[PDB]
This record gives sequence, C-alpha cells and structure tokens, in this order.
Amino acid sequence: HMGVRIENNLFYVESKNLSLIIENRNGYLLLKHLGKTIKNYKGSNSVYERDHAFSGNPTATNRTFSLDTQRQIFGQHGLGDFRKPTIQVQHSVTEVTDFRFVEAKILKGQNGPQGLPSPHSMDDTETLVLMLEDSKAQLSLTLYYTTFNNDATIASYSKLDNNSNQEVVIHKDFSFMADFPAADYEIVTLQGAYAREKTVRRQQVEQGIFSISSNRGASGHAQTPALLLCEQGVTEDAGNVFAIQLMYSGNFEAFVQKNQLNEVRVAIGINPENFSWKLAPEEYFETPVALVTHSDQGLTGISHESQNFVLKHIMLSEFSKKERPILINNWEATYFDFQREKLLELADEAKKVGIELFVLDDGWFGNRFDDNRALGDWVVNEEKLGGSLESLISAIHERGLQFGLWLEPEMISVDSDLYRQHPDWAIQVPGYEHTYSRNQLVLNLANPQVVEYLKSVLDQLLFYHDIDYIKWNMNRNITKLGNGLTYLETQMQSHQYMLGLYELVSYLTEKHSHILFESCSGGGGRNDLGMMRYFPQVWASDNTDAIARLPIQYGSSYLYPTISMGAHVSAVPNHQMGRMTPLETRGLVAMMGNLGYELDLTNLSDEEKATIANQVNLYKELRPVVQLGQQYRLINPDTVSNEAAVQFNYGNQTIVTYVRVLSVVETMETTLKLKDLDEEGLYKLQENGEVYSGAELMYAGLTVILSQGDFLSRQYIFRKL
Amino acid sequence: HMGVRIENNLFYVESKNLSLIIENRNGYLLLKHLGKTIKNYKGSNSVYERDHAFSGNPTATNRTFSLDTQRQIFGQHGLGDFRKPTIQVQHSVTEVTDFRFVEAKILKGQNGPQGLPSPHSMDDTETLVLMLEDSKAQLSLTLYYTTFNNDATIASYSKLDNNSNQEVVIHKDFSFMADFPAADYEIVTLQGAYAREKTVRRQQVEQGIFSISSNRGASGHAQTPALLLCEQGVTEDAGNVFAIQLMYSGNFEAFVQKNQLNEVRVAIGINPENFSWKLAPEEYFETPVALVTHSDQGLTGISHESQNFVLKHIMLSEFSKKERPILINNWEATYFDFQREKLLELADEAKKVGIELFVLDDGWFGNRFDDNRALGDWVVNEEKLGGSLESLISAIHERGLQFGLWLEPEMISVDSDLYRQHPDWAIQVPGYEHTYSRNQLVLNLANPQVVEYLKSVLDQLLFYHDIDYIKWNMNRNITKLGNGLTYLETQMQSHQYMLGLYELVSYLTEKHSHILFESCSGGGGRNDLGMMRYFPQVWASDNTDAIARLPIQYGSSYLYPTISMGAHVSAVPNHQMGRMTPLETRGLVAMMGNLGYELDLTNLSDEEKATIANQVNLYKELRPVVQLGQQYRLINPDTVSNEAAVQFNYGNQTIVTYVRVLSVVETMETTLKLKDLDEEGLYKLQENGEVYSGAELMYAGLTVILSQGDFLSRQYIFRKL
Amino acid sequence: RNITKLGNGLTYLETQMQSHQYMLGLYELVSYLTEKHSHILFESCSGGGGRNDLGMMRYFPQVWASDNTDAIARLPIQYGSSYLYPTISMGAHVSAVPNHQMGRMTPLETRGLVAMMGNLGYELDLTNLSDEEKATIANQVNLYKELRPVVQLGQQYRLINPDTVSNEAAVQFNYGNQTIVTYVRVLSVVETMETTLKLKDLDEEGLYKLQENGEVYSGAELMYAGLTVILSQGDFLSRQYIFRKL
Amino acid sequence: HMGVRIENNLFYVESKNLSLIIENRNGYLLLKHLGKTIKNYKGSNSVYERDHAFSGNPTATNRTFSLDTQRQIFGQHGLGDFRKPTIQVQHSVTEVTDFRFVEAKILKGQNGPQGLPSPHSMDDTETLVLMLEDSKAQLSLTLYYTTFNNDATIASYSKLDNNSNQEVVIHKDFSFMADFPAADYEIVTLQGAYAREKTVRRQQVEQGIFSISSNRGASGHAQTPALL
Ligand SMILES: OC[C@H]1O[C@H](O[C@@H]2[C@@H](O)[C@H](O)O[C@H](CO)[C@@H]2O)[C@H](O)[C@@H](O)[C@H]1O
Ligand SMILES: OC[C@H]1O[C@H](O[C@@H]2[C@@H](O)[C@H](O)O[C@H](CO)[C@@H]2O)[C@H](O)[C@@H](O)[C@H]1O
Ligand SMILES: OC[C@H]1O[C@H](O[C@@H]2[C@@H](O)[C@H](O)O[C@H](CO)[C@@H]2O)[C@H](O)[C@@H](O)[C@H]1O
Repeated sequence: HMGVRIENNLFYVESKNLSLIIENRNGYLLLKHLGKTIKNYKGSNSVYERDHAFSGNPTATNRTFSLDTQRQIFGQHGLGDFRKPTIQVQHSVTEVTDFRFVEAKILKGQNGPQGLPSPHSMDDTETLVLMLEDSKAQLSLTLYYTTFNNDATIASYSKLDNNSNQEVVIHKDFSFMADFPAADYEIVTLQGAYAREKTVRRQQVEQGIFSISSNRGASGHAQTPALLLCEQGVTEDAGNVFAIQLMYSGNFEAFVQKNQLNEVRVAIGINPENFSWKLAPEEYFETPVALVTHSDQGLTGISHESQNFVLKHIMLSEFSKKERPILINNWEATYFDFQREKLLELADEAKKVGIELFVLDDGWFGNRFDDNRALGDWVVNEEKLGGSLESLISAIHERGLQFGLWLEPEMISVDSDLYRQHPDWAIQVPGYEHTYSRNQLVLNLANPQVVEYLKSVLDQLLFYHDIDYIKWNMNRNITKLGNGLTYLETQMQSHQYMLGLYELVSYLTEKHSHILFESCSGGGGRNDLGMMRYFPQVWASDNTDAIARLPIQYGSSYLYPTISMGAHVSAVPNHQMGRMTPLETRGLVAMMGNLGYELDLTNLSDEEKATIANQVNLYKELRPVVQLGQQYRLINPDTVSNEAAVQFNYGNQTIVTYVRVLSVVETMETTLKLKDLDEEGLYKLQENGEVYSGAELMYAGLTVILSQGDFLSRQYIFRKL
Repeated sequence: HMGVRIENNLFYVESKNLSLIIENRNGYLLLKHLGKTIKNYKGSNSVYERDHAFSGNPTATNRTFSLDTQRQIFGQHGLGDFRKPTIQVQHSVTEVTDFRFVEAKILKGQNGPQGLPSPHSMDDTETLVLMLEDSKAQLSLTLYYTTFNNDATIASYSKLDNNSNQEVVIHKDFSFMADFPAADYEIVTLQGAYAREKTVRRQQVEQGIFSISSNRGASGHAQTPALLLCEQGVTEDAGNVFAIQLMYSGNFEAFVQKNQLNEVRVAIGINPENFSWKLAPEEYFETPVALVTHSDQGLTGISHESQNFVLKHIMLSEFSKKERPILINNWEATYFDFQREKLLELADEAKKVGIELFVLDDGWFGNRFDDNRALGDWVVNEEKLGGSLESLISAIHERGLQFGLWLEPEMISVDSDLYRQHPDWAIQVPGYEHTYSRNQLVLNLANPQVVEYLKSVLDQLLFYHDIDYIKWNMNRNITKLGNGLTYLETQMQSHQYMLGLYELVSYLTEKHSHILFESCSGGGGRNDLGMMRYFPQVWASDNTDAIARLPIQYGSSYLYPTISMGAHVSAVPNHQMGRMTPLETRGLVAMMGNLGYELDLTNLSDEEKATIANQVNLYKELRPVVQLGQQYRLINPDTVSNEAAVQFNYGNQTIVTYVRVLSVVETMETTLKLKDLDEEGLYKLQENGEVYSGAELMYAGLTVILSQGDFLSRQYIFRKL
Repeated sequence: RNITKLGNGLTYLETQMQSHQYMLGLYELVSYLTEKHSHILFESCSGGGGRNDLGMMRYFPQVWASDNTDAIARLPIQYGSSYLYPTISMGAHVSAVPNHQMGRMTPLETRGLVAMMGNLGYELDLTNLSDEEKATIANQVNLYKELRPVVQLGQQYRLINPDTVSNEAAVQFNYGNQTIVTYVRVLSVVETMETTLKLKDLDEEGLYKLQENGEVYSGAELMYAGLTVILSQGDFLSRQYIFRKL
Repeated sequence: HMGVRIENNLFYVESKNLSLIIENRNGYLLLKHLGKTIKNYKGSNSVYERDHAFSGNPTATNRTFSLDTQRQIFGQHGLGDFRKPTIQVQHSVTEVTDFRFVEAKILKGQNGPQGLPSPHSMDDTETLVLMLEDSKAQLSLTLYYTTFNNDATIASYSKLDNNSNQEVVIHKDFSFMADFPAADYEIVTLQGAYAREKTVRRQQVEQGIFSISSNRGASGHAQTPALL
C-alpha cells in the first residue's frame, strides 16, 4: 500500500518499494528511515542520544539532544547543527531561523512549484505537506514530499512564506537533504567536459565535503544535477543506490558531507553562489523539484528506476513512447556555407537513403554568414534560402521529408539589429566592457520585455511555417551579472533568467505540441531534467566521433532514457578527434542512441550511400528495441576499458552491440554474457541461425570474434521463438 | 533434471544448479561449460580456433588446433600444452603420455576411490566414467565426475591403470582441473598460521602462477585444501564463486595459473613434492576426491553450498545433525600436573555448572609428566589416575558426565618403551640424526606393522573402557623421509602414511561409531575435509583468546559447518595472547562455535562459577540455532575491521552476536542489518520485548550501543511470532 | 618453436637431462662460432623476443625484441625490453602500414620516433614507396646517425610509462652535452589540458638550448617546471625535443 | 673497500654499494644482511630465536633453533625447513641431504661454471667459495659469490660433487636464494606474450607462493628470468 500516512508522531511517505519515514519530535523533524518499504516502524536504527563534545543543545539541561547529531531532512545554521545548511534566511539583524513543525496535511494528485518544471501524470500520487514556522521571524517553511505508485522515487520541494512586516532575503534554499547513518559509501556522479559530457565518476566518501556545482547560469557540460550515494562495493547488478537529482537547468549544487562522527549528509538544490532572493511582506519562494530514487539492484537498477521515472513523469507524454525520426542535419555537412540548391540536393540524397526528417541548422537568419553576428535577428535570409522559408519547407515536404529548424533564442550578437535597437537587453554590468564567448552575449531573460519579445517572434515563426521539429541551442555561459536596479535584484537575476526561460519554453512547447523540440547547448551543456520536462531529446555532444561517443553515451543514458539521446553518423576524419573510424562503427555507435546523420551526403561515393541506406533500414527495425526497450550495460567504456557493449531487450527482440577501441594481438577473445533473458527461452541469432537457450547466453555467453584493427564493432541480433 | 547424460559428442554432468559440459573432439576432452545449468548446449562460448604463435599442434597441417589454447579438464606436458600439467607418468625413456578418450560409462549410486575419504549418502547420484588410453604406453586413465541432486557440487577423482609389461612411475596426478575463460578474477583462500588458522586471503588473479601447498605430510595450519575462483568484485551477497576443495589431509597443492593469452587454469590434488608412485604391471592408482562447488550468491552463497555439502555427504550421519556436548577439557586448566583428586574436583565443578562431558587431556599414559617422553606408550598411569581408567570413568559417569580421552597415536618419543622396542618404526633416514619437533618423532604409518599395532592397542582401549569421546591429536610435521627399501618406496611413503592413517581411523570410527571423535593437530594443523569424513568436530585452534578467535572462526567456518568448530572459554590473562578479555565476551565468541570450557573451574570465584552456569544454560538454548541453523556473516573480522558480527537463523529463532575489538570515542554507532528474514515476519527482541518487522531489521537495522572499553560484546535474540 | 616430445634418452634419466644438455649444446655452438668469427655482429631472435635473456645476451649483443613492429604496440614492448637490458640491445624496425600484426595505420613520423628509442632498422619494401616516403626515410636515417650515440651509448630515463592504462609514452636519453626526449600519445583527446613533461638528471645551472625554437632553458626549468606538450588532433601522434647543453 | 672478507664467523661479500653478509653458525649458513654496505656488522637485525609451533629442530633439547625460521642462502627439505627448497639430491633411499659448511676460500679474477654463459671483465673481482659437505651422503656442495668493484651486483652459482661410490640424481638446484625479513613488499616481473613481450607486471607480495617459469625449453615470450 502506497501514498502518505500520518501515525502518531511518524509520517510515512510511501512510493513503490521506497519509503521516507519522518518523526516529529517536539517540533524538530528527524529522518528515521529512507530506503525499502517498512510498515509499523519501531526505531531499530534510531540515533543513540548521548553527550557529544561541542555538540550543543536547545535547552540548558539536556546535553544529549543536539541538532549536530540528529539525522534530519533540512539543515539550519546557528541552532547547534554545524553541518552544511540547506535553508538560510536573513531577517532583521540575523540569518538565524528556527523553523518548528506545526501541522501536517496530505494532498492527492497534481502538485508542484509554480513556474518550474515538475512531474506530470500525478493522478496516483499523494503529497505530504509539512508546515513549519518561525514565530519570532514570522516566516513559514513548508516541505512537500510526493509519492509515486509505479516507481521507487519520491519528489520534493519547499515553499517559504514571508509573513512578517519586513523584507527578508533567502541566501540558501536547497530542494532535498538527507542525513544517512555512518557507514562506508561510494558516490557516483556525471561530470566530464565539453566534447566529453557526463563522464561517469566513482569515488569513496571521505571525511570533509565533496561537491559538484555550476555557477555558469546553466547546469553545464562538466556536471549534471545528480548524485548517487552507494553502498560500498556496489556493482552493475547488486547493492543499494540512492540517486538524488534536480529538475533545474540553472546554477545548482550537489554535495556530500562526512562529519566528525562519520555521519553523511547529502543535498541538492539551487547553488548558493549567484543566488539571493528578496521577499517583500506576503511574498513566497518555491524551490525546484528534487527527486530521490532507490534501487537495491546496483547501478543497472538505479539506471532503470531513473529512466522509468523520467519516461513516465518528466518527458512529455506526446513523445515519451513515440519513435523519433531519423534525421539529417547540415551543420557538420556545410557549416554556414549553404544555399537553396545545396539544401535541396542534400534533401534529395537524404530521401534516397530513407531519412525521415531534414534539419536546417545555423545560418538561415539575419546576416549569419559566420558565428560573429546576427544572433537576435530571427528574420529569414530569403536571399540565402533562395525564397521564403515557406517555399523551402514546401520543397522539403514535397520530397517526403519532415522539416526542422535551429534556433538560439537566449542570445544576442553585438553585430545585430536587435543589439542596435536594445543594447540594455544583454546581461551586463554598468561601466564594464562585455565579456564575450563565441563572440556573442546572453539576453537577460529576467527582463519580462525580453521574454515577451521572444514569445512573440517565435510564435510568429511557428504559426506561419509548417515546422515539424526545433533544435533549441544555447552556446555560452553567463558572465557580467549587473542588470538589477539593486544588488539584490542582480542576485535574483540568474534564477529569474531560468523562470523566464521556463515560461518561454513551456508556453511554446504547449502551444505547438505537435513539434518535436530537441534541446542543445554546444551539445550537452544543459542536459538535465529541467530541460527534459519540455524537450524530449537532447543533442548529447558536439563530439560525433564514434569512439569518443562511447563514454559520452555511457554517461548520457546513465539516468536518462536512450530515446532522449541524439547521436549522429558524421564524416571522417572526425572533425573533433581528427580520427578515421569505420562507417560500420559510426553506425552501430549512433544506433545505441537516437539515430540521425550529419555529413554531406552529396559528396559520398555510391557505396557509402548504399551503406547508409542499409544502416537506415536496419535502424527502422531496431528503433523500437533501442528507443522503447530496456537497456543493459554489459561492458562499460571507462577510462581503462578497451571495450564497450550494450544490450537492449524489447519483447521477443534482443540486440547486443560490441565495440573494441584498440586492436589487440595474442589475447584470448572476450566472453560476453547477456542479461535478463528467460533461462528456458529459445533465442535465434540472426547471423548464423543458431538457437540458444537464454541460460546459455546468460551463463556461458558469446565468444566475441574480431579481425585485426582499431575501432571495430559488431552487432548480435536475437529473436525469441 | 539431474544426473549424467551423453548426447552425441557432449557429456553433461548435472548437479543441482551446476553443470559440467565436456566435449569429445577426436579423443581430446574439451571443457565447454562449468557453471549454472544449461540444457541443449550449442557452444556460444566455444574457443575460437586460430594460429597462436608458438602454440603447437598434433598434426602438421592444422595450425589452429592446439592443446596450448583449448580449455581442458586434465593437463599433459609434451603435446603442445605448456600450462602446468595435472597428469604426468614416467614409462620407458619418457614421461610423455598421450591419453585419448575411448569410451564413456555412467554409474548410479555409491562410488569412490578405495582407501581414501569420499562422499557418503550417494543413492541419488550418478557418475560419468571417462575411459582414456595411451595405446603406446599401454596405460589407462579413467576420470570420474559425480553429480549430487541436492547440492551445487560435483565430485571428481581418477584411476590410472598400468596395462604394460613394465613398471611405470606417477610423478603428478591431481584430482581436479578446470580451464576458465580469460576474464578478471579474484581468488579467496584460507591460510594463516598456528594460533592464526584459516586466515581469509583475497587477491587479484595475475599473470603467472599462484599456489598454496603443504609439504609437511599434513595439510597444515598455514593452508587449507581450498581455492575459490571468484568473479571480479564478488561480495558476501552477490557474484559467482567456484570453490575447489580436496578430501585429503596430507601433502596437497592448489594453484591458479594465468597464461600468455590471459586464460586461467585451476587445479587441486596431491602435491607433486614428496610424491612418486610406482605401478607394477596391472597395478592402479586412485587419487583423493576433489569437489567443485558453485554459487551465484557471493561468498555467503559459497559458504552455504560448501557447508551443506559437508553436512549431508561428508560429516558422519550419526553426528552431522546431532547437538554436541558442552565439554570441560583440563589441558589449559592443569597441563601435565594433575591426579585423581584434582580431576574429580574439576568434574564436580563442571557438573554444578551443567557441563555434559569431561575430557581427560594429555598426560594420563606412560610416564608422560611433560612433553619430552612417553608418546607411543598407551598404558594407563594408574598411579597418577589413582587406580584403573575403568574406576576413573565410573567416577565421572556417576557424577553424571560423559567421559572423553586424548590420544596422539601417530607419534613416538625417543624416551618411550615403544621406541626402545622398535626404533625403526619412526620416520627416519639411515645414517641421519633425527629431526625433532616438540621433542617427538612421527611413526611410519606406511609400515603395515605400525598400523596393525595401533589398531590393536586402540581397539583394546576402546573395547575395555566406557569412553564417550576421543580427542585425536597430532603434534608435529614430517621430516627425514627415508624408510623405503628404495628411493621410490620413500617417495611413496608420505601418501602411504595417509592411506595407513585413513585405514586406522575409518576402522576405529566405524567399529566404535557411538564415540564422538574430535580431530586435532596443535589445534587446526589438519582441519580439512579428509579428516572431517571421520571426525565430526575439530579443535579449531590452540588460540583460545576471545579476540584472536574472531578471524580464526571466520576462516574455520568459511567452508565448514559451525557444528565442526570446537571453541572453549579459557582463563585470563589468555595463555597465548597475554590478554584480559571479559568473561561475557569469551562466552559469546565461543558460542559462535561448538561450545566447551578449558580452565580450572576449581579456582574460580562463586560469581565466575555462576556466570559460567548462566552461559551453559544460555547455550543449551542456543545450541540448535548455532549448530543446526543457517550462518550469516554480517561484519567480518579481517585485518582492518574493528568489529565482528555473525547471525544464525533456525526456524522461528534468530540470534546475532556483535563484538568490538578496540574502544572508540566520538564515533557514531554502527548500524547492523540482519539477513534472510521474512519482510512481513514479526520479530520479538528478547531484551526489550519490542517487536520488529523483518523489513525493519533487514533494511533499517540495529543501532549497536556499547559502553567504553575494549573487547566488549553483545547478543541480540529474536523470536518470530 | 618450443620443445615438445622429450624422449631421446637411452633411459628416463637421460631424457630428464636432455633439455639442459640441449642448452649446453647450444652454448657450446654459439660461444664457438661467435668467438671464431668475432667481427660478425650476431643478433638473437626467437619469433622476436621468445628467448631474450642474459644467457643469450652473453653472445648476441642485440636481439629482435618483437615480431610486432607496430609503432604503438611497440611502446609497452620497448618499456619492458629495455627495463633491465640496455637500449643498444633492442632491435626496432620501421615497418609498413597498415601494420601486419595490428591492422593499424600509424604516421611514418611516429614509426620512426618509436624505433629510434631502440636500435634502428627498416623492414618494408623501399622499392614500393613514394618519392616523399623515401625522402622521409632518408631524413630519419640522417637524424638517427646523429641520435645513435645518445640512444645507444647514453643514459635512459623513463618519463611517462606506457602501461595498460596510460595514454602516453615518454623516454629521455642523456649523453654528455646531448639530451633528447621522445613523446608519443596513443589516442586523440579533446578539452583536456596539455601534459607537463619534466626532464630528469640535468645540471640545475646548466643552459639547455632546444633545437626547434632556439630557446635556452636552465636545467632547473626543464626539471622543475617542465615542457607543456602540444599536439594537433589525432591518434598515434609523436614529437621529439632535442637539447644541446651550452 | 670491496671484495671478500672472512672475519670470525662472518663472511662479507662486498660489491660497490652492495653487501651480502653470511654467518656460519655451527655449519649452518645464515643470511645476516643483503643490501647497502655495512662494515663491522653486529647483528641489529638478527632473527630472534624462539619456539615456533611445528617448526622443528636439529637437536632434541633446543626448540628455539629451527631451519624453518632462520634466514638462509640455500634451502633444503627434510631438516625442519618447510619453505621451498633450492637443493634436492636423491642418493640411496632418500632425497634428504644435510650439507654443512666445512671451509671457505677466496678467489680473485676470472671465475664461472664451465659450458654456461658467465660474466666477463673480472680482473677486479673476488669470489667467496663456501665448501659444504654431507658426510653421510658423501656429497659436496660449493657456493660461489662474486663481487664487482664497479656495479651494485653480486653473481652466484654452485657446484655439486658426487664423492660417493653410487650414482646420485639432482632434482632441484637453483642458482640463488635469499630469505628477506617480514615486511610489505611488491614484486615487478616482465611477462607478456608473443607480439607483447616483456609486459611489466607489478603486484603485492601475498601469503603463499608466486612464480614465473618456462617449461618450453627456451626462456620464452611470456616470462623473463628476472624478479624484482
Ligand atoms: O552554430 C551551430 C552549432 O551550434 C552548437 O555547437 C557549436 C559548435 O559546433 C562550434 O564548432 O563551437 C561552438 C563553441 O565554441 C558551439 O559549441 C550546436 O551544438 C551544434 O550542433 C551546431 O548546431
Ligand atoms: O599436549 C596436549 C595438547 O596438545 C595439542 O597442543 C599443543 C599446545 O597446547 C602446546 O602448548 O604446544 C604444542 C606445540 O609446540 C602443541 O601444539 C592440542 O592441540 C592441545 O589442545 C592439547 O591437547
Ligand atoms: O621466418 C622468418 C621470420 O622468423 C621469425 O618470425 C616468424 C613470424 O614472422 C611469422 O609470421 O610467424 C612465426 C610464428 O608462427 C615466426 O614467429 C623472425 O622473428 C622474423 O623476424 C622472421 O625472420
């Protein structure tokens, strides 16, 4: 049985196979249990209350009760707890608050913070509402924990109300916190860099503080809003994992603190850096939604839990189970140097190889002949497109292709009519020169005039043209914060930018819900669950190298479903890596994701065209297995591995892709075992027609054979009889 | 379905959840699969046959078939395989054989090598008989693999027949071998030392050869005939383990070889060191029984599999499910300095505290006033015992106690009437002085006159006296091998010693099957599955320190059931460690084994007596749980841990023992989770009367509280309602 | 090949002796010939490095280190082959691409630099090379005629080891006023800061002139600050730094 | 100062920056020190002699002296030492020998086994000759340790003489052995394969036995005769 229960001084937040059990102790909220379902909880794992040196107390005479030593669900500074705080509010002469629990309510169904991405399909949920108050400060803090009946996830966020007669200022307000008992733990995060997104990092939890964060105004290439706290020795198949994630695309922080007693605090939320929030009397602030997800089936377990939750409750329903079009994108193919004839020729060749969607990338607007001007000027360059965008689109439609278009709405060039008309719309500081990045500036989406302008321009573009797909780019990070009329308004502008962004994209994606929106930020610079609420796929990386893509796809699909993960067959030598890779391998690597093509098909040989046509026919068949099926990692492409292998199951279909990076010699062949088959099932391998029991494939496995050479790959395809 | 099947050129050896699948390829036997059950095996994991440099071939023209690169079940040297061989026979001018498979048979039921310890309760077994021949040498080698319907174990051994007209000499003859595919593996072994027996060692498999062995004539304190080949990252709860073990108590070797291709060979058998075996025409040789055991449930899984197999098919049925008597042993209590009055006084005190069996240790025979004489002279010292042994035994029986007696039959003192009468009975080399050890010598049990003498003397002792229990000691290792009439007979004498030992002990244990025989060799110097075939318990270690016992019991019960594992509450300061430990902790540690007492009860305070009486009452209750129940390790006492914890389940009873070695300060309490409970079960904790769901105990766990101090312990006792 | 089927003795014991007696026979043979013909340079070989030990190096002052002539596969091979044995012993040949063992394309420049960390030779059909490839080889030969004393007679310092996990190799040689450093990167990288490569065993106060840029660095700078190693995008790229002490 | 010195019951084998210091204790040879040069060695790192369980003794009454627990320069089986032996000779009905030190000599200059590759340029070397005998077996084993004045290396080999009236058979005869004190150690070896020769392997020393070997009649692609 699932939902929320209030029983004496215990609160039970009960998702499928995941419970949070909280105790109200004289107004303080204690974390009793987070993990597998327990009913009729007694307190076997309660904190033993004793006098801990230098851990102080709310009363003079009781030295054994201390907020320094109790496990909690939110953290304050100044009451005796010295662990990192998650709520900190300035009021009058202090930033000490003392919020005490006053009352609990339970909601059913749809619920979430206004103006921020939050779960959908909530009919079968309940929400615990914990109302806290600081009577002296006249502030309310309300905590929300939501259950899901079909996933081992709990969602959380908070609302702070200013009920005083004076302005107060929020300095810290995280979205989730948990104190976990002293034990050995490891943490897994996704970090990396541009052209190396979502690098899987694992390390031991150590005394002190570990954190990942972005202060870039976007979640960023080099850190994802995720942190997995794992049982010592977790594997792909076994051990406990708790994943905490944030539905937010701006500045965030995730941290793990191991304190003097060996206790462990984890939290995720808006980054304190670049953040303050003024609340006038009666104003309130709601934090982005955090998620806590649990598996006892190791890292594959947490992958499945997280992917499932995303598919059912974050990604748009219109697209979450919809096969995505195999596209051609002209960017690597032509860069800025294209015109109508070139486009239609590429379109002709795309149609012959059976590509479904044609995406016109950067350079169709203003005088965008390079990347030094024109952002902000969303006017069609009819000279370059050889007529109206309407006529181009009709040409593409008549060739039997869907039509897609690149935008970069959040940005403005100095050399643009937009900047000439409104220089103050850029994020900037009075009396400081601009800081430049790709020779462009960032629009101040905290400015409601900026949001109104973008709604208007883009609504016009989408209503007047038959566009099937949008690629929404964002190509630099935020510098030079100083657009407020006061310091405090500037401290607010990075979050207000996000609120402006989400108002913009929720509006457009809702008003034009037939269009497939793909998010992008120089590839994976903003690939988070805030964006995935509105954009059901993402350009995972500008790195289109088949081999460099292996660790990238490993990370990009670790917590996020494969269907989200844009991957394109590109030209050789690869433009990022300077590498030759077999076209077969480029195909197989991209087919572990959401397949498209990005190279000049008009300059291919007849053979290369035929190969691509064969790849497209293959993927039309594999697409449901890849995009709708269950993913199992078999060999991980980490920093030391010479191999990658990934399996997908979907009904009677099982496929396995294998890649080897460097050629080897006098080395026994790898034995590759499949997972999650029917032991008694009979599995027919397409290439040799042999029929194997599931037991054989899982417990004996495949001897993997390759010729001599680098970057070779192969695919095994099975049908269950 | 289980048993043996022969299907075309495949042989299926099918135990419960464990299969060995062998292929006959033109007379060569290939290991196709060892692991979880596969029916209708096709060969997904077959070796890919290619030309490997310097890996030679049986024929001129086929460079891709090589015994250097095929996975096999026995190993020869000289045919192209360069991995370590497991069969090597000298005949004429060579020790090259080439045994080729000729014929297979299947047996049902009881089967095993003559004169060597082998499984019992075999009604539901089948045995594959693989008959190989070397036609040139006129030798037969026959391989036996036996299935068990109720355990994931396969047993193996071999018989070599000399069908030639000339003497041949066996140089190597192991009992089991398997070639496992290249992969990452770890190995677990039990090593250690005297007073540190069965230390659990884990390490990575590396290129080259790793081995443990004994050349001591006994398996030894410092290595156990066991080797666990484990999937990388195995834990207590997860991953694959293959345990290979030998039912033999003499010289053995276990090795793991990782070759040039990254392939891995494991084998166990009689040590080549100190071994050669002459076979005259028509003679044969059978190897000891090896066992291969499998779990996919990690190290606890392999513990359970191995323990179960031992309980049901090795340990005597008369005792394997029989609760063992709580004993008093006088050794640490008095050493050699005792007489009748002292003994009966100790007996009186043992009876008052509710002890069940009284064991008279060393010093009752000949003029054994110290450890410098009398071994060999099994004549009762009636002066010291104040009358006949018959009268002493009656005195003990009348006090309501069973009676036990120490023997050391395999040994002889220079200062003894035995040595004076028969100096040639000692193991020795003509013209060399003796090597001494504890100032004694080893009898040559390869001498049939020696075996006859010991049968006679001991049969006399046991038939003329009402003895309930025997402690069978063996206190030095074998030096100075030179009793043969030829070099070859000397090379045979270490194995013949074992055959003599097993003839002796199988005879006596069978003719006197009501007596409980406990094996001993300065504690755990010979604690192996050869001895456990006849002796259902073993003195695990002379180290009776509660704290030093923790790693010892960890290892001693790792593959062997707890019921086997003698453990005694002894005096403080401890005689080996020089350590004070709480009597409570001495009790709890010994109650994780087969409980007895070994200290001078006549010199205890009234309080200490009362404590012991309480310990005895407690264990009478825990004994079935401990001895008959299922063991779960919760925290392991390894080289770095400050803690030990072990759980036992038995029907509605669950107990957990916790020990902390060093006092800690300002350190959060450990959280201890129980295993293998009913999630919905209700578990009532005796000490506080609180009732916890199994889910709470398994997923939240117990906060473990202790006072300040070293070597503290506690016990949690639960009844399921 | 290796030895199988031991059974040439008139008794079992003579057969047990025959593997050692084989060696005694071999050593009698090779000590005789190498002594009677001591002007000849004898290079030992056994499908490359099948018998590369100090028994053989007593008579054969160089050895064919490996049949694997792949520039990249050669990195761990040379690491081991020169670990206890001097570089002068260690035969290394520039061979054709794609490499015959690995099936790999590697730059001719890298094939040259890797082989020049050993005892340089060539093993490919020079008659089927382009004019350019011939010229490159002629330049490699001129370079090594100069480096040969440094490599073969100088002191070797490993700076970055090509082990199972490293993406890099670097080896330095010092010989009087000459110091050279060879650097190889196996896989192309992106958005990764350049490696800092510090030299060893220089005079702190010595002045070291780098041939490629003419800049003069103190030994302290080269040892304690080190070189920022720059490469283009691509696999199996290499470079060489050459210094003269003034 | 380098070369070989015999001082009371100590033997000093002194290469440049490397010494082997051996003690004759009633005919048994004990490894006192192998490492950096020590003159006037006193025995700070001597084995503490105590009764170790199941470690037996050459005499009845002294339980603290055991070849199972003494650090040695050659290993025998059957006298109480259970570590792997490096000399094992069959004679008559046994392969137990008991070689006891009898006499030491010092050579200067060129020296080595006949018919086997051995160092050259030996003008500035000295060789310690340790003559051992088994009087019952009538066998001689002679150990040679050679110094080099210009390198931190010592060379070794042995000669076994059959002085009996019967055929004997050598089963094991290694060229060098050292017992090192309990401590944490790693080992480096060169292994690999054809087309992957001399792969550098490093690992922790663990309880039990680790070995590399060739049974191929050549040292082989996959292991080099070296251990660090
Ligand atoms: O401008 C079109 C382009 O935008 C984004 O990526 C670019 C990248 O291709 C270029 O070479 O560098 C800059 C950074 O300096 C950007 O990251 C899109 O991700 C890309 O797909 C393309 O649409
Ligand atoms: O002699 C009786 C005694 O035999 C075995 O152990 C002894 C040990 O107590 C003594 O102190 O040392 C020697 C070794 O030098 C033996 O190991 C039994 O194991 C012991 O229980 C006792 O019965
Ligand atoms: O036969 C000439 C050849 O001999 C040795 O190597 C060969 C190798 O080239 C060949 O391809 O394979 C076999 C093994 O099956 C040998 O290893 C020399 O090492 C080589 O240089 C060449 O001289």
